[PDB]
Amino acid sequence: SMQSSKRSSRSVEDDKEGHLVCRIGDWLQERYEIVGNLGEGTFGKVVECLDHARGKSQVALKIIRNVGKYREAARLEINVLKKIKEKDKENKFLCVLMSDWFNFHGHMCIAFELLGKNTFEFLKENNFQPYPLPHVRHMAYQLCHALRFLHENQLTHTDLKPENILFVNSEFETLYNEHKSCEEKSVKNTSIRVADFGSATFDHEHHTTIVATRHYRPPEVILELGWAQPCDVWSIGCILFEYYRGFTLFQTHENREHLVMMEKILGPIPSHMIHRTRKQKYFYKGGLVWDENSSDGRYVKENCKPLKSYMLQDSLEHVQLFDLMRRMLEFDPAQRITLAEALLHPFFAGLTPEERSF
Ligand SMILES: O=C(O)c1ccc2cc1OCCOCCNc1ccn3ncc-2c3n1
Ligand code: NA
Ligand code: NA
Repeated sequence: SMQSSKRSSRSVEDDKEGHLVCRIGDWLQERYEIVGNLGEGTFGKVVECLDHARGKSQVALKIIRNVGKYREAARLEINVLKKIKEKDKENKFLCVLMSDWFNFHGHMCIAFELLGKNTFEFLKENNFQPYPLPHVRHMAYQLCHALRFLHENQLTHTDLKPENILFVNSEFETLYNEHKSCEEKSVKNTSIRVADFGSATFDHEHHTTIVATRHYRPPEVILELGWAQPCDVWSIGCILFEYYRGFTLFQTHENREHLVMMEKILGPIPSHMIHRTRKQKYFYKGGLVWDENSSDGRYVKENCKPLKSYMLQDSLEHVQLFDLMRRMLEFDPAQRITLAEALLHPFFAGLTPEERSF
């Protein structure tokens, strides 16, 4: 401790952007001691703290800028994290646990129990070599379990992506791959938690038009047809593909190209979704407008193949993963598999009793 807790907690000022001026060794609430930097953003900063009222246990503390639009968004996030904590008092459903929140001189602060690396960071540090199928299976099972509980409590996350899924502990072992003739990092424990509820929407609330990060965004969002819980199911199917291959299913940044890639990989969009959309400019006599011969057309033709073509092995457990991913990636959100149904899919017969029982 370079600093004393009472003195440090009262010595306070903001910068011109409305960030809290702070550094390692500072205190908040005479309770939280800053020991590391974890992230910065337009919203504020994230620091690692020791919680001196709970045995110096480690927390991630979000410190939101002293700016009204960020303060208000944080207040809405806190109200969602409160409703989740209230419905899962014993944390069986694998959501990040908000341990505390407070207003620090205009800065909204949100504490979470400290976890390991996110699932994107781990993949990146493994040179984008994919997770082995048993790890994909256990992670898929935890995602279905976590989001089924939110969905059955009238909530949709809307922004599921590998960066928002955190390992409880990301320590790995280094195994040598016979087939790759080169070494792979294998996480020792595949237990995960779902983070980032700042976009989560209840059934009765106003639904923003464009939700989810591009790669994880479903066709009903792109076509502006309305969205609900099935939006999260599509995102999970994209995430599973990415854990299994190490690259994104939809490598695009434009709506028309994205819908074309969905057709190349998944088959035709249902005609009723095309009929209903305002985005008629994407279509001609009911078909997507697309030049197969342009530079983008040649890229998509070479790179975007039917989903089953991406299987790495053709044993039944690989067939079962691909069947479940195809059901998560149904175009029509009303026919898309629900997470209550996904938990009964035969893919999950391959779990160990320990993985199944949590
Ligand atoms: O928004 C949430 O719900 C959220 C929940 C938990 C954590 C962070 C969060 O958001 C801030 C992300 O930026 C910091 C990234 N690094 C780390 C590192 C270790 N942990 N352990 C928990 C979190 C964490 N974040
Ligand atoms: Na201070
Ligand atoms: Na909802």
